[PDB]
Amino acid sequence: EHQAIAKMRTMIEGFDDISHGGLPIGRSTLVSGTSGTGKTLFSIQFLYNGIIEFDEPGVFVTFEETPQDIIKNARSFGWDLAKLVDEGKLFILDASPDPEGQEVVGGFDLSALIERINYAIQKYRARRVSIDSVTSVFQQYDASSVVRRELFRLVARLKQIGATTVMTTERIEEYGPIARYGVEEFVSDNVVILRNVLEGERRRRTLEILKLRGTSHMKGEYPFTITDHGINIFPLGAMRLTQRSSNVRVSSGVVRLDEMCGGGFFKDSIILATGATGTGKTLLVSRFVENACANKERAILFAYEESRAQLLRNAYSWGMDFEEMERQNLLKIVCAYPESAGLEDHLQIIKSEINDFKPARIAIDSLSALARGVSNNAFRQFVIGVTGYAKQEEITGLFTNTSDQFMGAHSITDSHIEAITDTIILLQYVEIRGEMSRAINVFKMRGSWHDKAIREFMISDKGPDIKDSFRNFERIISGSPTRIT
Amino acid sequence: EHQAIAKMRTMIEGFDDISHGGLPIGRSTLVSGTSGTGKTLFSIQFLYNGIIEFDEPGVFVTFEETPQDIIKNARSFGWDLAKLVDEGKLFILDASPDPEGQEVVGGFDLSALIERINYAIQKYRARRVSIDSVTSVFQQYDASSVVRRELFRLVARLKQIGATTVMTTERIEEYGPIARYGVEEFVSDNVVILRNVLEGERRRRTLEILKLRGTSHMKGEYPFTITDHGINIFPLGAMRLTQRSSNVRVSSGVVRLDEMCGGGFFKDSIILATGATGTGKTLLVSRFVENACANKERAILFAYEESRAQLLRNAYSWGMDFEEMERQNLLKIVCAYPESAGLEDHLQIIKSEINDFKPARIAIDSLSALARGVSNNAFRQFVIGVTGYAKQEEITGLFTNTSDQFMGAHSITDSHIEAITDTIILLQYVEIRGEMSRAINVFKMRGSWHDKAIREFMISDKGPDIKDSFRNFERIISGSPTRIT
Amino acid sequence: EHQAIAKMRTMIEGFDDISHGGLPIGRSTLVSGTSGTGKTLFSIQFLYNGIIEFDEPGVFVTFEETPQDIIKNARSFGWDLAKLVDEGKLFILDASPDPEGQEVVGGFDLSALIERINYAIQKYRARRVSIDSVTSVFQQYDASSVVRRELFRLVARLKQIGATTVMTTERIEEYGPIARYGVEEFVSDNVVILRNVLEGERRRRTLEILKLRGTSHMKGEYPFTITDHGINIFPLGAMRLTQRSSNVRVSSGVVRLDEMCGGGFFKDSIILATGATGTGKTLLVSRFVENACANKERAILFAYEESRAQLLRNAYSWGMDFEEMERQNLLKIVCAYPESAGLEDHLQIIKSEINDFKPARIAIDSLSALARGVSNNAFRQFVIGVTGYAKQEEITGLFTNTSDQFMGAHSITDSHIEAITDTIILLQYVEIRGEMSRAINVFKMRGSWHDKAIREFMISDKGPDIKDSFRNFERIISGSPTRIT
Ligand SMILES: Nc1ncnc2c1ncn2[C@@H]1O[C@H](COP(=O)(O)OP(=O)(O)OP(=O)(O)O)[C@@H](O)[C@H]1O
Ligand SMILES: Nc1ncnc2c1ncn2[C@@H]1O[C@H](COP(=O)(O)OP(=O)(O)OP(=O)(O)O)[C@@H](O)[C@H]1O
Ligand SMILES: Nc1ncnc2c1ncn2[C@@H]1O[C@H](COP(=O)(O)OP(=O)(O)OP(=O)(O)O)[C@@H](O)[C@H]1O
Ligand SMILES: Nc1ncnc2c1ncn2[C@@H]1O[C@H](COP(=O)(O)OP(=O)(O)OP(=O)(O)O)[C@@H](O)[C@H]1O
Ligand SMILES: Nc1ncnc2c1ncn2[C@@H]1O[C@H](COP(=O)(O)OP(=O)(O)OP(=O)(O)O)[C@@H](O)[C@H]1O
Ligand SMILES: Nc1ncnc2c1ncn2[C@@H]1O[C@H](COP(=O)(O)OP(=O)(O)OP(=O)(O)O)[C@@H](O)[C@H]1O
Ligand SMILES: [Mg+2]
Ligand SMILES: [Mg+2]
Ligand SMILES: [Mg+2]
Ligand SMILES: [Mg+2]
Ligand SMILES: [Mg+2]
Ligand SMILES: [Mg+2]
Repeated sequence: EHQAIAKMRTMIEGFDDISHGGLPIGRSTLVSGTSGTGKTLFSIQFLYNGIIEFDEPGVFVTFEETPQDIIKNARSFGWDLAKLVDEGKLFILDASPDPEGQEVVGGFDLSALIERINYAIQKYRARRVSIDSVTSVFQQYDASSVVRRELFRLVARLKQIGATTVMTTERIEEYGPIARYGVEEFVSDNVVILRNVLEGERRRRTLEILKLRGTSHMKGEYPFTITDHGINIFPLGAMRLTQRSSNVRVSSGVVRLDEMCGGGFFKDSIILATGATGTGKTLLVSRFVENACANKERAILFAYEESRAQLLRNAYSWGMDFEEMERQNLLKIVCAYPESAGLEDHLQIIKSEINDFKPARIAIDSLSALARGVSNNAFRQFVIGVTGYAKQEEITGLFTNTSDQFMGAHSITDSHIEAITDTIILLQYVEIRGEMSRAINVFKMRGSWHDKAIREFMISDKGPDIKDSFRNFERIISGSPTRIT
Repeated sequence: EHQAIAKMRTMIEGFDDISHGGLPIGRSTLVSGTSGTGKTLFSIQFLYNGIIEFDEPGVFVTFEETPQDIIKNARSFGWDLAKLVDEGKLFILDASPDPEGQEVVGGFDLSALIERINYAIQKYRARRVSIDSVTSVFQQYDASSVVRRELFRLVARLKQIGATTVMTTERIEEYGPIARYGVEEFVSDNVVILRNVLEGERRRRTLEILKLRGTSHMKGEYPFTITDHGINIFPLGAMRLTQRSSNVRVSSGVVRLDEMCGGGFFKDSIILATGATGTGKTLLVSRFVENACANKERAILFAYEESRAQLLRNAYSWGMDFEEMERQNLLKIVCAYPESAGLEDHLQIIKSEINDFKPARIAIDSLSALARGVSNNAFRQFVIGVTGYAKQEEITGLFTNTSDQFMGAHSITDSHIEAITDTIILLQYVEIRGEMSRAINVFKMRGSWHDKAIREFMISDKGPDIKDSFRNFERIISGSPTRIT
Repeated sequence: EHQAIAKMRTMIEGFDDISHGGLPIGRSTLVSGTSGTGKTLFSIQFLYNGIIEFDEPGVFVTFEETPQDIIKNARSFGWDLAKLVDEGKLFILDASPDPEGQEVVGGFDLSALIERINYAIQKYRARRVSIDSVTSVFQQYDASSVVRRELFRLVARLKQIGATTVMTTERIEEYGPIARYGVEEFVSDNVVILRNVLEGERRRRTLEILKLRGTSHMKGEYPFTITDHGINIFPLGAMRLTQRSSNVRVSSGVVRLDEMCGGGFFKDSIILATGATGTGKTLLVSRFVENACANKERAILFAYEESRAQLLRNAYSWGMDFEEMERQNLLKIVCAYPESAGLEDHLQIIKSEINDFKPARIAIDSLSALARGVSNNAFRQFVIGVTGYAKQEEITGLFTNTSDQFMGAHSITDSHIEAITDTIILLQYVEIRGEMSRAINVFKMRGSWHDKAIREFMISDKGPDIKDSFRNFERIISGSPTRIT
């Protein structure tokens, strides 16, 4: 009846979603990767979480490191492994080579290693075991035939013991063999690969589960970051299209625009404002976050094109006061360049700021800034992540997207994200009698009636002023209309 | 007279179509692939199906696994191999190395292995044999010259016995050599390759038959998935252009549109609705599935851009009630992100939901959502698969495709799938006197008369309201017409 | 005086054209390729044809196969090698290793092999010899220096005997070395390579002659297929631009169109009908094949976009009766998806159906369907092949090509095949007073006067109805004209 294999949760954020419940119990898992991919962190975090979350003792077998550096490095992540050792929950088995040039055999006594591991497991009643570097042994006997045999023996004995084991191995190439010998991936039952791929001049960390014998999992690579709390994976494919909806309305900060939108924006919606540079997109954003503050709601403004000081100045020139909204702890401004962090990191930053500040609304100053140097697929996934999260958390979201052209536009955005957006506002230039006028239109609104008029508007020190449609002109959308009466 | 070689059906969905009847009888088949490609599953599923479908006993020769893990892993697929062993239909021959560092010869007694296999075959009257890993032997003698000889001996003896054998081997590279030594593909009579190709950040499983001596087969790769029921292959090239047709009509849910279509849509047809975001494509979809329910017919709505909760809200705003249609078990809504599954998996999901719910109609909320991150060829094949299936099963199908531009469109779709579609509905924006109006046109309808008018329409809380053509304007299709009277 | 070297015809369709008369007499030919490329079939088909066509006895030297499997596999192609052995015309020399682990020398007695071959040649008065796998010997002594020497000895002795020999060798990579050792291509006088290249997810079989010492040949790769009758090569470059012409006219099935074409279409011509989907291209095709049947001529309709059942329905809606035309054995309908076969196979299928049915006319339902997933060069070659063949066989050919856009077209086709077509018919949409009207124009006709008018036409249940030109409008070709009076 499709009986599942029982699994042990790793509690590594996002991992248990990818693996569909964690790692199979009583089996080994092989974690491979190039230097700097976070293999050691994965195997430490595995034992650490087991001990504190489930009260499951464990053993860390060390070959390259020493117990002192394992503990010292761990401290950077907020956890204390020395404490767990003193309490008899964590045990580190030191199998290092020692800083000596002496040798006796030239090989390695695998049998002795296994018996020492078995002893440690029984003594501490370990449920979880990690091995620092299996291949640190095989270097003394590097034929693929002997590697297969010796690895088989280690894996088989661990199964007999019953402890769940995470073995660490190593690779040279990001897209080369799973492990050095082309053997380990055929012997082990469960294979996980950590990568740190260099593309252009940036690095992207990704995790993949190649296989889990006897059980299902998500396939392909999923991005992750290493932060102060350890490994945090972001399996976008695990996000479901099950977000809630409502008929609750919120003001845009602009009264006439609220009328055009049929009584304000929906609270539970994504709003995209597009247009050429200088059309006033950031004016609507500033008024949006102000309205939240006016009603004593928290809001976060994520700035990418302008510094905080410049935002304050421009806001004052429009009759707004950002410093006052900050003093009341209603408005928070987060300024960074798109280039200061990876796209994966920007997503994490947005989520972290939301979790700490608990906003009713957020705004993204420029999606086109975030798209710089980003492929269409990578960018789109970011947008889906941010908008999906905002919907999930019931946060009203206003997003800005700059057009690459100011006349003759055939489209509203070139990012192809208008299928994600619920409400679209267009700001465009219109050339009337030798002058560069502006116009505003509500292009669509999924849950409501909206105005159809393309209305002229002006920007003053009181903010936007929306007037009448261009009734006596043709070809307004093109930006270069002709007068007919 | 072109005498065919008799074949043994594998009963692996789609495999017997690719192989033109299964595997040649009394011959070996070599199945190669990288770790995690499902080689073991293929060879187990082969023996399993033979035993339950044709009552043909078989032998599984094990080198890396143990009988206990073979059985335990198998259980995840719903079948019980332990039961078949107890009944004397399935036999597992344990040729594992044992978890010991001891050795006697350093090579392998192939003669002893063959005699043990022969014994098992005669004892259980086996017709089918599988070998877990032939190359687990060759590792002890890795010269290409000895591998060729020893493999030849194994294959030749199996032919003399008469049992049909599926041998498993291994590869390192997806597009490299068929097998490790560059030998096995020249010795074996029948060669099958399983791949798990990483492209971008996604994996695609494919199956290929490289050759079958003395018999024809389909060529190239064919996609497959591994599901709860084992391997399921989707050989699109095996689908025939032989679908039925009729003059039966069904209502669109919109009375005026039914008139434009000459008396409703054809039941046995594919309908494509295209247009820019905000033109009301999802309004027609909602009314389409409602009409089915109104007549007490089942329908499935496959949602990609909107969650269930949002669909319910938007439907209520248009005077519809989706929850009631669900309570009557007439309407089913399936919501998922395009990124949550592979394109191959989306096709399988659609087919599975149809098989379980038995709909009269289906609708695809957004083909352009499914096309995200998908090459033109991969996408087109998906569309052919879904539409071909819907025609085959006599299911009325409504598909939505968003335009990337809202003005100056030269085409109806950029996916080049309009040659598949039988009926095409276009929704466009028309700029009239400074406002963004909408228009609807039936572009084509293969089996019927249709209206030619491009008609203005409005969307209210009663749904679409289709009016008159723009008789006094020119250049309506461009979206920015000029008035002439 | 440019004395040629006498050649021996292989009678392998297309091969003797590429080789300019077959293989040089009294010399060896090396056939290399990867597993599954049809090397064995080539060498068997060579001996087989020699025996039945020229009554030339031959010897097949076997290393990997056994006589029983050679015969059994051969039967699938309709020929019986056992019969030829019994009659003393075909001899199979068994040089297999036997299914034994025993060895005496560890090398190979080449001298003994040669003497056995010589004996067989004299005994059966062989003129043709094939060798199953030369490299099955060299595996026991794999240095490039010994391979060169031993191969030289074999080739030199065969020349002294005088028999023409086709040797088989093997490769790992499709575009790598000609043979495993980088030797055989320098020793042998005549080198032929068989490939099975994987591009995207499809395989293409091609044949190339790398060199023939002392004689000319066609260069580069030429596509081939393996069918029930063995290897069939399609050397498009061997086709000559020497097709016949005449002033014979045939009706289009539409009376008014016949007038526009100056008295009907030329019998010996290629007619291309282009336009956007829904312009009635398939209406003209249906009437075209009907006219043939009306005059009691056979015609084949090759369908790619529509099933037979749908074609019948749509034809009935236009006042036609396809089933009746089938009963009289005048109309034949061949339905398949473009994806069901390779482009090379589609060409072969068209030729085979023509040879069996002996049509006066053929029609291709959609060239744009066949172009799916096909590069511009591969597609164009297909079109040249089909149209060249149709002209050669004096078959009137009507081809359909769908436009990717319906407004603002600058061109008639994007396939760049209008230079092949003799007569071009354009169907376009014209937007008149808010409606989507249609228009028909004869764009060109190489051998005749044709009308210049762009005429409005309607489609009813009586088929097309062609009226008057748009005399009072400008910019008709653009599809969005303006009225001037
Ligand atoms: N507190 C922290 N905050 C952010 N990043 C950190 C922190 N601590 C460590 N890192 C990063 O995480 C990475 C973890 O490296 P790790 O030791 O897991 O690599 P490894 O694969 O074990 O190395 P090797 O392959 O040489 O054994 C480090 O390269 C470091 O840059
Ligand atoms: N005090 C003011 N009075 C009148 N007009 C102003 C004032 N402040 C700004 N503007 C106008 O607003 C425009 C800038 O708009 P805003 O900064 O809101 O968005 P944007 O800069 O167009 O967006 P992007 O950052 O993509 O360019 C300027 O071109 C300027 O003419
Ligand atoms: N119940 C299930 N549902 C979905 N997927 C499954 C299920 N059970 C197994 N799988 C997947 O199918 C794959 C089958 O792997 P399999 O053991 O066939 O690989 P293999 O080629 O035999 O491995 P190796 O090359 O190491 O011998 C697994 O990697 C697993 O992810
Ligand atoms: N209750 C309503 N009254 C008036 N107009 C409405 C109402 N509900 C929705 N609309 C209009 O319908 C439009 C959305 O149409 P719909 O959601 O059916 O397809 P779509 O969203 O254009 O397709 P896509 O998802 O590709 O954008 C909105 O722009 C809005 O103006
Ligand atoms: N009756 C048939 N109809 C269609 N195709 C066939 C038929 N018989 C054989 N074939 C195909 O033709 C191919 C001929 O393979 P062939 O034995 O020539 O390969 P090979 O190069 O000799 O193999 P190897 O390199 O392993 O010696 C087969 O792979 C098979 O798929
Ligand atoms: N009985 C009929 N009465 C009136 N018009 C019809 C009838 N049958 C079909 N039509 C019209 O013919 C059009 C389809 O034309 P046809 O199928 O001949 O070529 P096509 O479908 O445009 O070519 P493609 O397959 O490339 O789209 C439809 O759009 C429809 O309006
Ligand atoms: Mg480490
Ligand atoms: Mg700005
Ligand atoms: Mg396996
Ligand atoms: Mg929609
Ligand atoms: Mg062969
Ligand atoms: Mg057609």
